Amino acid sequence: MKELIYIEEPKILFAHGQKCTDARDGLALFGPLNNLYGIKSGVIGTKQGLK
Amino acid sequence: MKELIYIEEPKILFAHGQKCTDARDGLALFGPLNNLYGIKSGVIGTKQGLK
Repeated sequence: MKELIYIEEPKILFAHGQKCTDARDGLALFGPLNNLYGIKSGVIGTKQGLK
Repeated sequence: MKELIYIEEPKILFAHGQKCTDARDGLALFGPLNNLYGIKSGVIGTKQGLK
């Protein structure tokens, strides 16, 4: 008969200085830490792959 | 006494397929062909240089 301790869940730091436990719940509510203007995507492969 | 021949000024191409002779004016009215989202700049130098 032994006792288990409980360690409190850590928190991550999203935009606006806000904190949360789930990344999906912090990104959808507050946003990413730093902002970029867009993603210029390069693609390699067959035309079917590009489609 | 010799003669000369005139060569018409060429026209450069800009956004929306608009032709012009001056690059500055064509950029001012219509704009570039490309669509950059933004420029992320890295600065190297002393603190006075960064300022």
